[PDB]
Amino acid sequence: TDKPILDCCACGTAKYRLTFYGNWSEKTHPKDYPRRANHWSAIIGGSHSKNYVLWEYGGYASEGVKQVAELGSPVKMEEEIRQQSDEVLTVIKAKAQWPAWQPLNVRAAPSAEFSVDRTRHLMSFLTMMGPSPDWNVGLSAEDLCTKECGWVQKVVQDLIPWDAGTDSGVTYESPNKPTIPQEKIRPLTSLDHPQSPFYDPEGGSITQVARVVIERIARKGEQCNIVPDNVDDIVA
Ligand SMILES: *[C@@H]1O[C@H](CO)[C@@H](O[C@@H]2O[C@H](CO)[C@@H](O[C@@H]3O[C@H](CO)[C@@H](O)[C@H](O)[C@@H]3O)[C@H](O)[C@H]2NC(C)=O)[C@H](O)[C@H]1NC(C)=O
Ligand SMILES: [Ca+2]
Repeated sequence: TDKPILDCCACGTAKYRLTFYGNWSEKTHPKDYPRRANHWSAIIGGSHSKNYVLWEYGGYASEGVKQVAELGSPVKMEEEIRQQSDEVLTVIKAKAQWPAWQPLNVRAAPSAEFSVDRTRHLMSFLTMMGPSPDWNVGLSAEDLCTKECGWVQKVVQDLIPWDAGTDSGVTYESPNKPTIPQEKIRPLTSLDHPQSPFYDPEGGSITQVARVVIERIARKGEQCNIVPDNVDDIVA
C-alpha cells in the first residue's frame, strides 16, 4: 500500500477571515419565531487536514457536536479539536449572538481568522441555532487550496440548518427528547414535520438562515501558483 498522493499542491501558508452573517429573524422566518430566547451559540471549528472530520452530512455527531447542538456549549467540541494535535492548524472561535439577529450598524457580524498550509488546507465549523432541539449551521471540509496550486481568494456560502441526530423535538422550543440510537446528520427540509417552523405544504427550499464569507487576508512563504495572483498580501 502506497501513501495517498497529496491533493493540495499550493505552497507556503495563507490566512483567512471567516465572517458569519445571521439572516434568521422574526421578519425573515416568522413561524413560531422564538422572540425572547433566539440566539446563535458560539462558533467553534478549525482548519484541519483530511484526517480529521469535525462533522459531515451522513455522519454521526461526536459528543462535542451533540453538546453544541443541544446545549450551545463549544467546550467539549474544542477539547475534541485540540485532541487531534497536528491534524488541526488553527482552532476557530467566535462569540455567541444574543439576540440572533441585528442590523450591521448595530452589531458587527462575528468573525475569526484562521491559517491553512498544504496539509491543513480544509476548514470546518458549526454554531447552534437556539433554542432548538439539535439544529446547527456550518461548513464541513471547505477546501481553501486550488487546482492551480494557489489559495482561494473568497468563498461566499448561504446556509440552512442541519439536524445533529441527537434530539427528536419538532420545533424550536420542544421539550427534550433523546434520539436513541443517534441518527445521521442531515439538512432540515420544508416537509420534515407539519409543526416544524420551516414547514410549507408546497415544499421548496428553506429560506437561508445565514451566510458565511471567507476571505483571504494574507499569504506567507514562497508561492507556486500556476496562474497569476498579484494581490499584494504576501507578508515578509
Ligand atoms: C443575509 O445577510 C447578509 C449579510 O447582511 C446579506 O448580504 C448582503 O446583501 C446585500 C444585498 O442586498 C449586499 O448589499 C448590496 O450589494 C450589491 C453589490 O453587488 C450592491 O449592488 C447593492 O447596492 C448593495 O450594496 C451586501 O453585499 C451583502 N453582504 C454580504 C454578502 O456580506 C444577505 O442578502 C442576507 N440575505 C437575506 C435573504 O436577507
Ligand atoms: Ca433532531
